[PDB]
Formats: sequence, C-alpha cells, structure tokens
Amino acid sequence: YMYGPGRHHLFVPGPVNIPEPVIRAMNRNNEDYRSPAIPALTKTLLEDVKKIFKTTSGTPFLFPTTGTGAWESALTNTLSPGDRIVSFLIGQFSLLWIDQQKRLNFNVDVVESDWGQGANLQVLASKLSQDENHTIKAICIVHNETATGVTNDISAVRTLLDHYKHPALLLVDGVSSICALDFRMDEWGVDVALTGSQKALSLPTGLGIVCASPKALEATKTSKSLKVFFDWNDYLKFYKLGTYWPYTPSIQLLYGLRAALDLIFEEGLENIIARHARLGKATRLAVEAWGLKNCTQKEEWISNTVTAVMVPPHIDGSEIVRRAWQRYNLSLGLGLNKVAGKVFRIGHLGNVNELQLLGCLAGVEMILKDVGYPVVMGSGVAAASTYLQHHIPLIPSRI
Amino acid sequence: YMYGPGRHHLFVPGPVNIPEPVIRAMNRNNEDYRSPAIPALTKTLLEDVKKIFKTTSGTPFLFPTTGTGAWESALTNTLSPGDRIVSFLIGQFSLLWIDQQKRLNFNVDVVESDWGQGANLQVLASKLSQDENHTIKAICIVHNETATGVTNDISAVRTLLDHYKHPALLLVDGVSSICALDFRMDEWGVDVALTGSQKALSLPTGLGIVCASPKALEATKTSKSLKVFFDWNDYLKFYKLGTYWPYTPSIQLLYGLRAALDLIFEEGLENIIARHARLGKATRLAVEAWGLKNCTQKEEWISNTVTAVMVPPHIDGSEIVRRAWQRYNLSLGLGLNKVAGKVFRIGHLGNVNELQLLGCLAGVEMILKDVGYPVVMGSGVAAASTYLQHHIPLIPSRI
Amino acid sequence: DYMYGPGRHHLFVPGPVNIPEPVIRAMNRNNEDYRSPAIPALTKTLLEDVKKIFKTTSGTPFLFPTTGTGAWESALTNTLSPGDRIVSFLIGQFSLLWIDQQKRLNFNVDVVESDWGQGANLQVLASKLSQDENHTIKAICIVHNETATGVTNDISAVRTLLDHYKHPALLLVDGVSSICALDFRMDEWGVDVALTGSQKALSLPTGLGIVCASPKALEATKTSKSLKVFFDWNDYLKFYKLGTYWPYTPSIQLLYGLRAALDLIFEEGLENIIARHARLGKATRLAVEAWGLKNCTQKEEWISNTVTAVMVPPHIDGSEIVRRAWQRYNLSLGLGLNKVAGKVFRIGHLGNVNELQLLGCLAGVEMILKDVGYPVVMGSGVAAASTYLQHHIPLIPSRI
Amino acid sequence: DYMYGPGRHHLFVPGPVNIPEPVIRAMNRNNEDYRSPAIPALTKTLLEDVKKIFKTTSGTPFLFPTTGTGAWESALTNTLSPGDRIVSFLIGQFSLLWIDQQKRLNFNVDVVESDWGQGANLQVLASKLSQDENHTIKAICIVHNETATGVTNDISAVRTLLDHYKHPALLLVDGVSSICALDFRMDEWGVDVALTGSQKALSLPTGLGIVCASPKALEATKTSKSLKVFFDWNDYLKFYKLGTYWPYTPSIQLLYGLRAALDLIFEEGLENIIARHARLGKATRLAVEAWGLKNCTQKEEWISNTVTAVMVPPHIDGSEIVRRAWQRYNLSLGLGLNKVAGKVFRIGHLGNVNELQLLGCLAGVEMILKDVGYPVVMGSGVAAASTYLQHHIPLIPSRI
Ligand SMILES: Cc1ncc(COP(=O)(O)O)c(C=O)c1O
Ligand SMILES: Cc1ncc(COP(=O)(O)O)c(C=O)c1O
Ligand SMILES: Cc1ncc(COP(=O)(O)O)c(C=O)c1O
Ligand SMILES: Cc1ncc(COP(=O)(O)O)c(C=O)c1O
Ligand SMILES: [Cl-]
Ligand SMILES: [Cl-]
Repeated sequence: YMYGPGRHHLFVPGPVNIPEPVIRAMNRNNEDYRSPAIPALTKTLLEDVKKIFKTTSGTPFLFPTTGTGAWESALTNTLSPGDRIVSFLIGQFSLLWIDQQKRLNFNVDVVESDWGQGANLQVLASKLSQDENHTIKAICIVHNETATGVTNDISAVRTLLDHYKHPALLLVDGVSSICALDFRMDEWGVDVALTGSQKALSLPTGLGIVCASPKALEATKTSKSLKVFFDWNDYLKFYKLGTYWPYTPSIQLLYGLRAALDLIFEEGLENIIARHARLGKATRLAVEAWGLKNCTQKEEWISNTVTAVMVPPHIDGSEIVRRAWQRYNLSLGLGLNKVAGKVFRIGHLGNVNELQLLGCLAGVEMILKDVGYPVVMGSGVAAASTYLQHHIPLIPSRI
Repeated sequence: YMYGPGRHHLFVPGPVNIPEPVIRAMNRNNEDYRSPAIPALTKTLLEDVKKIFKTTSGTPFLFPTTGTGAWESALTNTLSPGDRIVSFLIGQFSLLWIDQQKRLNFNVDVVESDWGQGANLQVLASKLSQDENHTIKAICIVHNETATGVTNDISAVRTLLDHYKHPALLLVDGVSSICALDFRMDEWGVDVALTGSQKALSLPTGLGIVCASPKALEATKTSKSLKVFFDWNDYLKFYKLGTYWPYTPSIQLLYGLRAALDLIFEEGLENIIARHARLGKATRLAVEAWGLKNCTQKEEWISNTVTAVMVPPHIDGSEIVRRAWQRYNLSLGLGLNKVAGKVFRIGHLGNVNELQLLGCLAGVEMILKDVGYPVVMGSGVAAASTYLQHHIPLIPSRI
Repeated sequence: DYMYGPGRHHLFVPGPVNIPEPVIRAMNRNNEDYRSPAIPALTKTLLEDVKKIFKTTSGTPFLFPTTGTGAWESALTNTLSPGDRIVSFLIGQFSLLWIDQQKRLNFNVDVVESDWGQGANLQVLASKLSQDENHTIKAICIVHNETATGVTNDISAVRTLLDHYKHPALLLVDGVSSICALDFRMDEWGVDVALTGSQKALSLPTGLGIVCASPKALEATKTSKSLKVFFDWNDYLKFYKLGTYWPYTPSIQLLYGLRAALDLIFEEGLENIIARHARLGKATRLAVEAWGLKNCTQKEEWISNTVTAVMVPPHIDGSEIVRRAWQRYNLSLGLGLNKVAGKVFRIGHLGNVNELQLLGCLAGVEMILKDVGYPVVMGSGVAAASTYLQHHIPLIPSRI
Repeated sequence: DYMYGPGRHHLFVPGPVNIPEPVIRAMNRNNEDYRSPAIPALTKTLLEDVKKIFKTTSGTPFLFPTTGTGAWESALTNTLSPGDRIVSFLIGQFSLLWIDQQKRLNFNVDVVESDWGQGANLQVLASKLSQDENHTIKAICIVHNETATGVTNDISAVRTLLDHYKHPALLLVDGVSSICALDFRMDEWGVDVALTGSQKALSLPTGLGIVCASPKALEATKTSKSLKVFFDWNDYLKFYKLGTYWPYTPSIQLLYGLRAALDLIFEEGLENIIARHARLGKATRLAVEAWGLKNCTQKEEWISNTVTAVMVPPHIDGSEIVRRAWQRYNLSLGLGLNKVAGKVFRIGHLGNVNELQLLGCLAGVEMILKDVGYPVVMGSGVAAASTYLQHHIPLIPSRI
C-alpha cells in the first residue's frame, strides 16, 4: 500500500513482531475443524497454555476474538447484572474495561489514579474492610496499563483479600503482561486471567485466551448475565465430547499458537521475562539520557513491556509519531486520551532483540532533533548499549 | 500432524479452500492498526463489501469474530429482551441460532419444519395476519441451511411482510450463501444480512461480516439489549473519526479480504453464482446416478452450496466420512444431530473448480463400495461430467 | 496471479510437479548467511540423507545450484576428456538433448537409436561391447526414464552386459524423472554417476541439480581433461574437507526446502512412494485402455510409472487437447515433443500427488476428448482406474 | 528454525541480502508449467524491464538459472576461444576467483595485480594497450565492485583508455555487488557483457545469474570456439525467436520473485536506490572513522557504497568479531577472506535495507568492539552516522 524501503520498525505495544517460524506455520490452507487432527492439536494447546499462566488448576479457553472480547467473556460468565465490582481507572485500557463493565449493567466502584500511577490499593483496603456483607463480588484490575507503562502488584491485591477474609473474585487483565512479565495465576489466586494473541505471544490478532480457576467455574452456576458466543459452558460441553470446538476456530491461528508456544519453551519463559526486563531497563536509561521523563511516577510501577515518554509542553508527541512513520519507517505508540500529545510510547514487547531496539532508539534521537528538541546525538543509544553490553546472554543454541 | 500424500481434498461446507493469491496476501508480519495505511485499506473494504451484499444503503461492519458472533451482533443491536421474534427451525444451524435467541431472553415463535424442508411461510403468513398490534419485532431466517442443503426464498418473506404492512425487521443468515447464491439486500429489504469469512469468501475463519440497513440502524436507538464488543455504535464512532477500529483487528485478514474481493470481482459475482450452480447440479446428478437420495425434499429448496446425501438405513453415513479421511485424504461433511448417521454432506462452496469436484465424486464411489453399497463405478462421475462438458465456460483470461 | 482461473490449477505435466504444502512453508524464509554455522550443519545432514534416495553408501553427492541439464554437463566434464568415445541411446527428446550436449562438448558419441516408444537397444550395445577389445568405449550414457515417451530402461540389464563382457566403461544414468518415483539402486547396479533434478519426484522448485558419484567416477576425475569450473567436483570436495561445503553461494530457500522434502519422503517411506507411483501409472494406463487410445510405449517391459504418453487417432491434434485443458479446465498436460508432436499428449503422474487428484485429471481428459470430437464413453476410464485403485489404495498410517 | 535466536536476525553480510516481504510473498507459490502460456508472457516483461537496471537499450539479457560464478563462466565461453589473451585485475578474493576460472578455462590471462584495498591499476592497463599493436588482447575482465575489499573501480575510465588507444577489446564487467546499488551505465560505458547475481542488490534468493550482452558481444559468439551447452546463449536466442524463451526448465518462483523485485525497484526509483546506498555507505564509513578504525579502501576514489571492509588493530582477530556477532547479538557480518583473513571484518549495506536497520547494526558493532577489548566510546559511531543521516534521509513519498 504505502511501501517504504527496508523492514518496517514496529515498536507499538501491540500488535507486535511475529517470528518468522510462526509466519511459516500459519502459511496454510484451511482444514476441516471436525477432522481428528484439529482436536488432537487443540488438546496440546490447552495443556501447554496453562504453563504460561503458571496454573495447574485453571481451565483455558481459546476464544476467536480480541482482548476486548476476552474482557466480556470474563465478566458475563462469573457475574450477574447489578453485581458490585471494584476496578481501578489508571489509564486508557483500564478505563475502557470500566466503560464495558458499566455498559453490561454492573455496579462499578471506580478507584481512580492519576495517569502514571498504579492502582490505589489503600482505597481498596478501605473498601474491603467496610464490606461486612460481602457485597463486592469481584476485583477487576489491569496488570499492565499499556497507555502509561504502569505495572500493578497483583500479589498485593491477594494479600488484601486474604487479610480481610474477603471472597471476591480476582479478574486480571494480562493482555499486556503475560509471556513478558512474570504472571502466577495459582500463587496469586487469580480467578480469571486473560491475554490477547497480538501482544507478547507475538501472533496475529484473533485469539482471546481466557483461563478460569475452579472458583471462577463454580461462579458460572450463579451467573445470570447473558452470553452465548462467550459462554464457557458450551466450550466445556465440547471438551468432554472430545471435539473441543462449539463453533469454527481459526485453523491458521491454532497452528500459529503451536509454533509460538514451541518457541517460547525453547527460549524459556524465565529467559523471555529477563529479556523484556533488559529491553525496558535499556529504554528507561535512554529516556533519562535524553533529559525526558518517564510517565511512570514511581519505580515500583515500572513496566518492562512499554515505556511512555513525556515530552516538554512545546513538543507535540503526536508529531513525533507522525514523523517516525513518514520519514523513518518506524511505528511508535500514540499518547491516548488524557495523555494525548503529551507522550509517545516505545513498545518493547514480544519477539524483539537488543539491536532492533537500539535501531528504534537511534531513530527517536533523530526525530527529536527534527522537532527542535536539543538531544545530544548518541547519548541515549550509548546509555542503553553500555548497559546491555553487560547483560545480553549468549544464544544457547549457538554456544 | 497426520500427514497424507498429495493435496488434501477439502469438501466440507466450511471452512473452504483458500485461493493461493489470498494465502500470499496473508503471508505478512503484523502492522500498526493506528498507522495511516490500515484506515485507508479499511475504507476500500467497506465500500467493496457492499457490492457482494448488493446494497447501496447498507452499512457494513467487519467484526473480528465468527458467524456465531455475527448472529449475536445482529440480535443485540436491533432488539430488546422480551421482544417477540419469529424464526424457522429447519436444521442444525437454524436450530443453533434459535438456541442463541432464547439464551439472550427473546420470545421466539419457533416455526418448525422437517429436516430437508424449507421454512414454512404459510405459518408465517398466518402469524403476520394475526399480529394486529405489531408485537413481532423481527423475522430471523437462515437463507441456506448448511446441515440439510436447503435454500429458502427470502423474496417471499418480503412479499408477506409488505402484503400485511408489517414493520418487522428482516434478519437473514447468509453465512452459507453470500458470494455463492444470489443475495439482494436492498431488493429483498433485508435489514441485517451477515456472512462468515470461511465460507464462499474463501478466507480463514475470523471475520463476521454484518451489513445493516438504515432501518436496522434506527432500531439501535430503541435497542435495550446489552452489548459492547458487538456494539455497532462504537464502530460508527470510529468510522466518523476516520480510524474505523474501536479495537485491534486482524491485519492479515484485512489484506486477505482485499485479495479475496479482488479475485471475486475479476471472476465476476454473476459468474461465481453460475459456477456454484453448475457444481451443485453436477453433484445432484451424480447422487441420483448412485441411486441415493438428496435430503432436500422439493426442487424449490435445492442448495448450490452443499448437497446432503441420504444413505439407506444399513449404511452409516459417519463411516463414509471416516473412511474418506483415513484412506482417500478427503474431508466430507458429517450428518448433524437429527440426520446424524443418516446423511453425509458434499460441500461445493467457494474457490473450487469442476475437476476438483469430479475427484471428490470419484472418491465417494470408491468409499460407497468399501461400505458394501452396490454402486456402478463411474456412473456418478459420468453423469456429472456429461452435464458439465456442456456448460463449463472458457477461462476469459486465457482466450 | 497471471491468467487467473477459478479453483486450484491441476498440474499434470511430468515436471515441474506439485510442491507439498510443508515444503512451501519451509522455503518461506528470508535469506541467511551461507558462511554462518547454521548452513554447513544443515548441508551436512542433506548430503547424508540424499545418499539414501540414491540407495548408495559408496557415492558422494553434490547439490549443484543448477537444473537437470546442468547436472548432465557436470557428469560429462568431470569424468571424460574431449575425443572420448561414449555410447548413448536416442529414444526420445531428452535422450536426444543429452546426446546433442555430448557432441557439443566434443565427445565421440556412438549413437544407438530406437523408435520413439521403444527402450534402449541392448542387443546393439552387446555387439559394440563385444567388438571393443581395446576398451575404447569410456562411458555408457543412458536415460533411465525418457519423459518424452514414457519409457523406462532396465539399468540392471546394462550392468549385466557390462559385466558379462568384462568391460570397464563408466555407467552414467540420467534419473531426472525416475529417482524417488521409480526404484533406483546405485550401488547394486554399479552406477558411476547418477543425477536427478529437484523439480521432479523430489517435488521441489527448479534449482538443484543433484549428482552422485561412485568412487570409480571420482577416480576418473584425475584423468579428465574436459574443462570445468562451475561444475567442477573438486571445488566441492575441497570445501567438504574444510567443513563449509559451499565453494559459492547456494540457495538458502532450496536447502531448507530439500530438508523438508526429504523428511516427508522418509515419513511416507521410499518403498511406499515407489508403490504409490505404480498405482498411479497403472490407473492411468487402464484409463487410456478404456478410452480406446494407445500407449506410446510399445512393450510392457518399458512402461513408465512417472508419465504416460497417449497416442491420439489421426483426426485429432494432441496439441489441441493440451490447449483445451488449459483454456477451459485449468489443467496442465504435457505436449508431444519433436517427432511425436501433435501425435501424443502426456499425463504426468509423479511427485506428491494422490489418487483423487489423478482421478480428477482423468475425468477432465474424458471431457476434453469429447470436446475435440473423440467418441469417448464418459466415465469409462474413471471406472477402470477407480475399480483398480479401490483394491490397492493403502490406509494412511498417520490416521491409523 | 535451526540455531534459533530471539528477535529478527540482522543480516549484514554483502550477499545474500534481505528479501523484501512482498518478494517473499510473490515466491510463495506452487510450481507451474513452464511451457504454459503464462510463463512466456511473464518472461517477456522481465527481459524488457531487466534492460532498464543495466541502463541499456542495445543489450540482450539472459536469465540463467545459476549463481554469479555461473554468469562468469557464460560470459567467458560465449565470447572467447581457448588461448585468447585476457587482461584482468587481481585486487581481492572475487577478482581472484574470476581469474582462477579464466585460467582453468585455458585462457591466456594477463594479470594486473594490486594490493588489497586498492583499485585496478589503470596505468599498467594503458601501457599494455599501447604495446598491443596487433590487437592480441581480446577482452578486459574487470570486477566493478570487489566485495572482499570494499573497492569500486571506474568503469568509464577503462572505456576511456580503450577508446584513446583505439583498441577493440571486449569489456566484460562483473557487477554482482554493484548493479541496482551503484550506478551502472552499460551503453554509455560500452560494456559488452555485464552480469549480476540475484542474491545481491536485487534482494532475491540465490539462483539467477543475469547476463546482458551487447551487439558486439553477440557478434563475438560467431568466432568463439570455447565449449558450452548449459551456458550457451544461442540456445536462449533460438527460444526467444520461437516465443517460448526457455531451452530448459526455469525456477517458476524466482521468475515471479524477480517480477515483484523489479516492481519495487521501479516504485522507489533506481536513482533513489543509488542515493540510498550512498547514504548507508557514508554513514557506515563515518561510524568507522569515529571508532578510530580504518577503512580497507586506501583512496576516496575507490570507496564502495555496498560494503565496508574494516581493518582492526593487531591485537584483535576480526574473525572473533564475526563469531561474537553471531553468538551473542544475532548479527551476521562478513569475514575477511584469504589475504585479509583476521585483519578485517565486513559490514554489508546493500539491497532492501533502511537507515534504522543499519544504525541497529552499528550500535551492535560498538558493543562487540567492547567485548573483544577495543576502547570504543559507546555511541560515538552511531552519533556520527545519525548526525549525517538526520540531514539526508528523504521523506517516504508514499506517505506524502
Ligand atoms: C491491557 C490491554 N487490555 C485490553 C486491550 C484490548 O485488546 P484488543 O485490542 O485485542 O481488543 C489492550 C490493547 O490491545 C490492552 O493493552
Ligand atoms: C448457515 C450458518 N450459520 C452460522 C454458522 C456458524 O458459523 P461459525 O462456525 O463461523 O460460528 C454456520 C457454520 O459455519 C452456518 O453454516
Ligand atoms: C529425463 C530428463 N532429463 C533431463 C531433463 C532436463 O532437465 P532440466 O529441465 O531441469 O534442465 C529433463 C526435463 O526436465 C528430463 O525429463
Ligand atoms: C563481485 C562478486 N563476483 C562474483 C561472486 C560469486 O557469485 P556467486 O556466489 O553467486 O556464485 C560474488 C559473490 O557473491 C561477488 O561478490
Ligand atoms: Cl517434459
Ligand atoms: Cl562475500
């Protein structure tokens, strides 16, 4: 369409780069999803999916939908209209989840934080202490707010729920974190965890992956919200029958997920988490060398999947995004809603290595000069490469 | 996984064969859906999509979902809980749509027909005549029942509604018909028409395409059903903003749809419809030469996208499907629910030519012999090839 | 997408052939550095596995980035010197083209000619070997499978005559349209240079000319005074020793493609692949018999299970059948070449193709025969093929 | 997926190079019948468009299914006879290998040698032309861009000396690592045979050796007594007349790939591609200067915009830099070959690659230099390149 020379530099926090082996696995004609091959393939995907959530008790569902669809499935299967939810508004995507909760006629207790801050767990503790009659039925929290680069502590939420002996369900949006940050469903007692295929899993859009605890499944018996396409029970019915699929899945995405999981296990989930931590640290060091500000306001909330960069008031962050596309064949994340024009976002998420990031960072330095910001050329690249030269591990397959 | 020699013969009525040019168009890395390229691509898809529905007034929506999801979008955007619907139970998929309607708390007047018969429009006429107060808010009808190979006359439904001056909405499932059978949204006054990508469009699963009339859009103002992921209003909001996408689409399916539409227009929609008619006629001639019975009970309901073949009571149609897979590398459609074991289904839908079908038909003759049915070898192939030799047009690009 | 037609194109020429989906996937890749550690490691496994399809433990394979005609040229220039006497057999277009090349490289070719549709004249070979008391015949150049005629030669019979007369001539065999489809036993038959092309039964794109040389062939390179650089085996042998294998740049995509192709061949089983080709060839020949047409091959001992050359009656132009197949049925059939131009058309049945694919082609040919005015009985050829195949198609082991 | 590493592999060897996504898509296809009407129609357009990248209206192109070394061989055997005197210039590994081939084909090669890092010695050429009163020199064989050294020769200067002495020798130019990256003017320079390979600036897989011959070169085929069949131009010219173009099977996938590659070249613009390569080469040379290392190229008139050969100090092994790049950074750099083995490493910058890709590589090289104990100032080379590129990168026209 709008071709540019060389390889496009995709550094938005989703969709992310797809590894070549996964592209190959998806390069295939359709197949009959009622043939014996697809149920056999599906069975291996469900079992291996539990490993990336770090659950042995959870039941996964591979919905042909997006992350927004995964949201809807989590809410309508476990809750009823009028049920009271506590959720945390800290950015665009936590906001959009709350907008959805209200639109599905749930009573949402919204706990707001300034953009760049994490969930206000003190207000949470206060609301749980005062909930004698257990009216709060669920906590809905985004693990990683993609709009601001803020990661919340899920274990602290569990500590509060257990401290007050509160039975509320814990629903966690891990779209921007699972397979990039550490995520421990069982240890944290997460009841519904969800992610999307186009983030750290490094696949096309089209899978909304939902993992439910035994507690979450028992809650479906009481749930009076309406659902059909997103109903877990129809999937459970076909799991028992051995066919798994109540309606047609995407054959290509299933084989793609098989190849993505194989690559994840070959690198090692722990090594993937460490890789993201290196990339995020390197990016944050570059941002400080530029004299710019990370939108995250405290170190405890730093995000290793995206860095939201604040520019001074005379610089338009949207112009930085526009110039990256028009001149450097580079995709950067826009500042959304409240931070529109005030930030641009560097995604460091999924299948990406250090030299790819350094190319992006070098390009940002040229863009900032184009818009009149007085950056010392190479200062951010040098801060990142100096740190990375100490920590990049050798590629095991090549030792 | 379970590899077999040669090319797999995919003759289920969905998913269907993907043309090589479409496979190539989808062979690509992710892209930023907020970059200028994707809105530009999307605009051309929405405009060209209207041509296959044969609408100039309708508004299309490209949902990242399946046909079942398209169903849900059509119902929750135009109707409210408790609203009275008339629907026709004639097969598995019309049944599943009714199951969904009931699960979303609509009052469904179910008009049942025996499997192999079309919608009972006499009962419909009777119910419309008696609806003085216009309590019936919508008619939900499957255009082509994939489980039985039955095509209903949509124009007759419009004739009845107009005769009685009845304002009910007309929602039509065209998953199994659009781009294969003739479909005229505006002429028939269809208010919501929907199809899936994995049928005649010959794409992977993952797009539920919904097209709404101005009347359908006005009904959203009154609709009190709950929806977020399937809400048309959020799409309309982003159409006006010029970004089109309220959440992430599948980049690969959008480019795939662009290539699929280009191929459809190059062959010509009218020529595609005639091609399907040839394949269906050829299959029905072969079934009679075999001495077997078409499940469709009257000629007026014949389907040119799938032929449901009835076997005698001592033959297990599921064994025919099983042997096709294990020995001939051939996928045939199973008999579903009420016709389980009594039929098998030959799909002739999407991007498939005459020699492909003749290969399938020759294989069925060998399978029937394997299960003890006394078929005269070549009798069905000969009946089909004798008819096709008179009607196959020359390939225009090669004249 | 040029000259697009609906549905999948039916490729039934005897080369290039259909590529299995997994092989297409394997080649769907960016370039890689051929001097990086990955490519030598990959090449190592291909050379060892390629020996299996030749059925040799003695031979040394070479994966030339070239076509079948280039493999021809390397076979000749590495083992022979100008003026060397060669015995070759003209039985069709491709045995003719090899002989044309032999002459153009200034070899003294003794041409043993047969009618098109017949195999090599071994009685004439015997007398020539019997008269060659001073061993002036340096090589026998014979095509294993003549793709223009559908004729397969008995390679073991040539080795028998060579051994009977105690003649030391090298045995150079073109197996472009036979290896991995017909049985081929390099060591058992004492073949000194065997060659094939990637776009035939291997079911790959064009671009690899695969040559396998016996120790005697390698010994012959020491006395060979023909000129060669691109096709020189010694350059490959040197880089084999060095461990990097490639004296110049190979096709990265074809190396990975060949890896996937060999994996599929070993999964199905080579003996099972040979049997599958036997089924397809017999089914096709039965269809031809049912149609009332004639096989170009004149005797049963010469029938080819990779291609069938069909002779049409005098009032039909075989080229019209090929054109009609392309213009109306999205079907590719082989033309009659040179001597048999217009008198025949060719149905290729080799590589990764199954029985229902072939039956679709055969059904299409019946419709074409009707188009061009041949009084075919519709279904007669399909019924003969299906009646036979319903008895012999094995169950797919992967599906129990 | 062998020896897998995270993220995208950074391919910065000077061949094979990165393939544009649309070209990968174009080659993602099953085989087709090369005797069907589609392939000749496609080939027709490729031959006419290929002339544009050579900047010739007189020349005849040939798309051989071979590598650069095969294009070499065809250039020689079609225009020269054994014993013919050739003047060639040994300035690096690939000019050396061509000379090695010239000798092995029994030509009388007059070798004009220069130190690695220097261009062709034209003063010696002048004296040789001046002494050749009887026109015994039949051809000048010169490499346009020596990929082993990063040295570009002035082809127009050779034509000037040829015309000054009124010498009729043919001008054979290797443009494997120059055409579609550096400027190349076949007609203006009077080049008689120009050749390139697909895996270089054309940004395709290996498998096409593209040769373009002037009318004088074609006239020379009439007197050429070198032996050739696979590489013979006359076989192609005959099928050109017949309208089918191919004397043997081509690679279907590479034909469609070349179609897409040429479409991309015309869309960006050839002059814009030449300018882009100039930017990448200058940026790389600036980085090298900032690092305190030396360019192997000894004079500014010889600098190459397709590859930079970097000389390392005596306490560093250049091969260790290449190994480290592969083992830790998923980066492919070029080795120093033969004479400059261990003394240099090579950064390739040609084909479909943009500035941010190069800058990522340059940033990686700085980290490698630190690993092997070179006192590099982190960011110094990136800053020099970025400071220059921020001035010269053009806006992408497709994006207004
Ligand atoms: C944290 C988070 N949740 C939810 C979403 C919505 O996902 P999708 O666009 O796939 O609907 C996103 C964005 O992709 C996200 O970053
Ligand atoms: C007529 C009809 N409607 C609806 C559906 C359901 O579509 P999907 O499987 O994509 O959810 C099908 C089957 O695909 C169908 O044939
Ligand atoms: C038996 C035989 N030998 C040689 C050749 C020539 O091979 P290629 O076209 O790959 O150069 C062919 C044609 O494919 C052939 O069938
Ligand atoms: C200038 C030059 N000439 C010739 C060659 C040899 O070409 P090939 O490796 O494709 O045979 C090369 C290497 O690519 C080269 O760089
Ligand atoms: Cl042929
Ligand atoms: Cl090189």
